[PDB]
Amino acid sequence: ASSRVIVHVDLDCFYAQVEMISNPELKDKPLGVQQKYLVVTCNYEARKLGVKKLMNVRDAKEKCPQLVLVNGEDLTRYREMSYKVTELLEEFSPVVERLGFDENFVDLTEMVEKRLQQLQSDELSAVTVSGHVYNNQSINLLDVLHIRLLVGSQIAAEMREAMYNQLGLTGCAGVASNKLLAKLVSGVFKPNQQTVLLPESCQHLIHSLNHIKEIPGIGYKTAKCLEALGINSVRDLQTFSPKILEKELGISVAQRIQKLSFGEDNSPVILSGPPQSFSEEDSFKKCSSEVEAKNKIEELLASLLNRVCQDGRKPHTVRLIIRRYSSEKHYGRESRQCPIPSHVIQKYDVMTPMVDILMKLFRNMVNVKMPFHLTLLSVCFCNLK
DNA sequence: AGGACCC
DNA sequence: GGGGTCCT
Ligand SMILES: Cc1cn([C@H]2C[C@H](O)[C@@H](COP(=O)(O)OP(=O)(O)OP(=O)(O)O)O2)c(=O)[nH]c1=O
Ligand SMILES: [Mg+2]
Ligand SMILES: [Mg+2]
Ligand code: NA
Repeated sequence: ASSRVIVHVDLDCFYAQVEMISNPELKDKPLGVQQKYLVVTCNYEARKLGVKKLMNVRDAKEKCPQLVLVNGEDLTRYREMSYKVTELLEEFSPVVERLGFDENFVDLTEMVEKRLQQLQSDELSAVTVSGHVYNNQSINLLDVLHIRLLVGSQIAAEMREAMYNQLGLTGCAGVASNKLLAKLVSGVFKPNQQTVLLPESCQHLIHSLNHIKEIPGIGYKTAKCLEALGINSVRDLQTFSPKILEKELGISVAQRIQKLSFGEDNSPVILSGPPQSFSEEDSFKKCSSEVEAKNKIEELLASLLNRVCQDGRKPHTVRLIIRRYSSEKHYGRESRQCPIPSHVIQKYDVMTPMVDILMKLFRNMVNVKMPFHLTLLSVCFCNLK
C-alpha cells in the first residue's frame, strides 16, 4: 500500500559510448572525452589504465600515453541520445525522472502490480531474479516485498535489453524500494550489470558508504558543515542529535538528510517531461575582455535559437551569465535576466533584437570602462510556454 | 539573483 | 566542462 518498486538506470561512461558508436575505430582503444583541459569521462579500457573521471588532460596522458582524446564540448549528440533513452523508458512506464544526461528513475510499482495480478499463483513460486541480489541475500518467495522487487529486476532487465537492442547502449540498473536506495544499489556491480536490494540488506548498503558525501543529496557545502560538527560516517549522522542538526542546518536540510542516513527517502519519482530551460556556455582564460564578448554571445545565441526552434515551445525569459577572476577566490557567477519582448517571441531578424537585449544585460553587470576579467559567458532561455 | 544539489 | 533541477 505504501511500498514502491523503483528502478535507477545509469548508463556506462555515457559520452564515451556515444563517441565509440560514432567512431568504432575507437571501440577497442582507450578513449577519453575532452572538454577544455579536462577528461570529463573515459571508456572502461581507459579506466583500467588509471584514467579517472574528471582527471585533467596532462595527468591523463601521463597516466596512459596512448590514450585517444575526442572533443566533447558540443553536447548536441549526447543530449539527443539522452532523450532517446528517456523516451524508451517512458514506453515502459510513463513516470520517468531524468537526473543529468545519463541517469533515469522509473517508478515500477503499478507495472509490478499488474504483472503480479496476471500470475496464476502456481507460477508465483516460479518467480526468479534477473541479475545480482545485493549482499547475496537469500530470497523468500513467500515475502510479498521480495516477489515485487524480483518482478522489478525482470522489468529492469527488459529495459536494459531494449536500450541495447534499440539504441546500442549498455548501462546498469538498481531496483529498490525508494530512489535513494535504487541509486545506491545500481552502482554495486558495474559496468553493464544490475542489482536488486531486498529490504533486510538496506542497513548493509547504507553502511557500505565510507563518508557522508557519498549519500546523494549531501553535497560539497553540507558535507563540509557535517565534517565541522565531527560527523563523518553514515552512523555518525544516524546517531547525531536531531536538535543540534536542526539548529545548524535548518529543519529542512536536517530532517531530510538524517532520514537519508537511515536509507529512508519518501521523495516521489517526478515526471521530467520536456526541459524547463536551454543554455550554452563557453569557458576561456581571459579571452574575453572586451567586445570579444558580443561575438561570443552571438555564437551562443545562434545555437540556442536552433534548439528552441526545433523544440517548438517558446521561451519568455532570457538570462546572461558571466564569471570573473582572479585570483584564487570563490565559485559564484553573476547573472541578469529579463522577459523577451512579445513581438520577439516569434521563431539580423531574431539575432539583432536578442543580441541587443543581451548586450544591455551585459552592460548592467560589467563596467565597460575601468573593467574586470571574464572566464565565462553563458546564455539561458527559460520560462517556456 | 543567487544558493544548494545532481550528472 | 558543460550542462541541468528546484528552493530562498
Ligand atoms: C559528474 C559529471 C558528469 N559529466 C558528464 C560526463 C559523463 O559521460 C556524464 C557522466 O555522468 P556519470 O553517470 O557520473 O558518468 P558516466 O556515464 O560518464 O560514467 P560511469 O560508467 O561511472 O557511470 O556526465 C560532466 O560533464 N560533468 C560532471 O561533473
Ligand atoms: Mg551516473
Ligand atoms: Mg552513467
Ligand atoms: Na552526495
